[PDB]
Formats: sequence, structure tokens, C-alpha cells
Amino acid sequence: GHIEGRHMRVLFASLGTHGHTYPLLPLATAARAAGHEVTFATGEGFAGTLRKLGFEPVATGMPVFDGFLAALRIRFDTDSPEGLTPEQLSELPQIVFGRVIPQRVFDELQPVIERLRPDLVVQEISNYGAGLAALKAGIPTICHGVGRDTPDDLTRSIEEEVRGLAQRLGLDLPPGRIDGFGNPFIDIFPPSLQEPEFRARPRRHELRPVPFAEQGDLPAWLSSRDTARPLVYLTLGTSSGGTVEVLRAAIDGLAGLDADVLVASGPSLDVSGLGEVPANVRLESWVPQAALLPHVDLVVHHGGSGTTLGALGAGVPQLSFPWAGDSFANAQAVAQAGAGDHLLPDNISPDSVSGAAKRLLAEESYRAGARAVAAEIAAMPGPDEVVRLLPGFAS
Ligand SMILES: Cc1cn([C@H]2C[C@H](O)[C@@H](COP(=O)(O)OP(=O)(O)O)O2)c(=O)[nH]c1=O
Repeated sequence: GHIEGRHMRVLFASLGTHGHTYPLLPLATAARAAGHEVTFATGEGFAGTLRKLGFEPVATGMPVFDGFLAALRIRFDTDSPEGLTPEQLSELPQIVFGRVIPQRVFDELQPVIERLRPDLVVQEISNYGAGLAALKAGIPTICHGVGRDTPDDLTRSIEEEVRGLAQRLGLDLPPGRIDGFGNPFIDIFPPSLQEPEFRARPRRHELRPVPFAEQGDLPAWLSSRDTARPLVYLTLGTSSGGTVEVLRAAIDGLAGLDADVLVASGPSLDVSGLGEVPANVRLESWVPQAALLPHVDLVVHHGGSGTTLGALGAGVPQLSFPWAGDSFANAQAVAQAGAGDHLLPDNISPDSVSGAAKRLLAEESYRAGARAVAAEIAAMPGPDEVVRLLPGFAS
């Protein structure tokens, strides 16, 4: 038992992937420092990290792969994607994140919210199941964004599946876009790069896109490299951002440069077949990306929001290979700010990557564009400032 606005029970809830869980960590940490009790619901795999942050971890949802198996069965009556055209497979995402996962998360959070009786729920934008659970339980909720607003087909499809799931759960949602379930919205995307319409949205609040501070060690070789030549960082994320074929094409393109290349392949990408690489290319399974970026001269990636905002925050030029989800939205934002460039899925090769990487390194305008947003980001309200709003949200 606590008094109003002090030592609150705040329930953070996000999808079970790094790209969706990490963005909320800074605010959760700030909430704990403010004296609130943080319970964090997400993939069980994050349990260790959450506990170390002082949070009480809760396991929800399922691995993305398992989600696509479910959708695969629901939609195509099969256990394999084999024989299915990329157009048929592109019908699955809305089922996975609009129905299958939300259903699971809703089922698991209902009893959780029941016992925890949280004063406030911080719902990750794409974690609709958590939004529905809190809605039914009548808990004051705020929507925590992970990137740029995306008013595209993919998002609308996912939202309609969410609507269908809502109906079946006895929850009648308002007509029109989900729009964070009409709750206050925490926007971590650089306002200048944010969709104009969305930036005007009422009850919207800025929050600096702080990169998760992991206490891991940087690769030791950084301490003895030729710091007179560029350091290039290559990564395709942690969830379906790109393929190993694309990673191979990027390595061949970057390896030729007079530069050091650090590659982080992540937990999902199988690189057992990647093969041989020149000595200036180092392959890592995982790196403390937040601590790394300040040392980097160029970030080459899949276009994930976390790495996009990360590069922007560090004032580093970025080359992206947009293909999945909001990767295209982020590519537009980067182009708008002249903070980097991109190559389309049919234009990925050693040559195209090499040429683009050289341009982003040689021409100052790209770094200049990145430094501009880095300043804007630094001027945004920090987690400790925004956290002072939580009591008002709960009340
Ligand atoms: C591959 C890799 C990712 N990360 C983190 C940084 C980002 O916050 C997050 C990647 O998320 P993001 O860049 O949004 O792409 P996706 O959501 O497709 O994974 O994972 C590391 O910290 N170290 C690593 O080696």
C-alpha cells in the first residue's frame, strides 16, 4: 500500500524481441529510480536482463518463429512455408502481430493485471494484446512508441486483426485507426522527422530515444586497431531484418574499403554458412551496441528503429537495407534529414554497397545531417524528466 503518485506499481509490457523491449527500458529504469515498483512483461528470454535492472520480470507472448507457424496453419493449412510465393507469405504478419500474439499476451496479462493491480500500464505500441488487457481491466494506460509513425498498409492490416480480436473479446474499439487506444502517447522519434499529422496528435509527449545501456564489454580488438581509418559497423538486427546472403554481400562490399569492419549478426541470423572473411572484418555474435556507436564512422544495417535512432543519436551516417516492417519509414526519415542513404532489396551487392559506403564516408553532408538530429535528440526530454508525468497519467 502506497500513497498517490509515490512508489507506484507500473506495468511495462512489450513484444518479446529486442527491437520492441529495449526502447522501453530507459523509461522503466527512470521509473525505478523515482521509487516506483517496475514489473516488466515480455519474452522470458529477457528475464535475466530485467532482474538485473531491478525489475520484476513477467513472461508473455512467444518467439516470432512460433507466431508464423501458427499463422501459417491458420491461413494456409500447412506447417511449412515451402511452395508459398512471397506474396502469400506477406499475408501472415497481420495474423501474427494482429491476432496470434495479441491473443496470447492478452490471455497471460489478464490474470497478471488481476493480481498486480497496477496503478499504470506502459504499453509498447505494437503490443496490442497488452493494450486490450489493460483496457478491459480499466487500468490507466499510456502508449510507448518504438519508432516513427507508420500509416501504411501493413499497419492498417494489423490493426484490423486487432479490431477483430477486440470484438471477440467483448471489447468494442472506436472506429478508425487504433491510435494507441486513445491513450497518452510517448513518442521517442525525432519530432522533425516524425510524420507531421502524428506530431500534432493531442496528448503526445516527447521522450529522448535513449539506447539501452548494456554493461557488456566491447570487442578487445578495438583497443589496438588503426584509429586513423574509419570504423564501420554492420548489423541486420535481431529479427528477420535481413538475410545471410545480404550480410555476405555487405561484407564483400565493405571489406574492400580501407577500414575496420565490426559485424554483429545477432541471435536469430544463422551465419554458420557465412564463410571466410578478410582480417579487417571481425564477426561478433552480440555487442554492447550503445557503447560501440560513439566509436563508429558509419552504421550499415537493416533499417530497424533501434539502430536507426541509435546512429542518429550518435551523429553517425547510416546506410540501410530496408525490407522489413518500418525499415522503409526509417529510410525516408534518414533521407529527409540527409543523415544517410539506402539500397533497395534488388540493389544489394558488393559493388553497390562499396560505392554507397564510400560516399557516406567521404561526403561530409551525410555526417552533418546525422549530427543535426543528434543535437535534436539530445535536446529532447530525458527519461528522468518524462517520468515526472507518470503520476499524472495514473491519476
Ligand atoms: C545485433 C545486436 C543488436 N543489438 C540491439 C540494438 C537494438 O536496440 C536492437 C535491434 O533492434 P532494431 O535495430 O530495432 O532492429 P530489430 O528490431 O529488427 O532487431 O538490438 C545489440 O545491442 N547488440 C547487437 O549485437
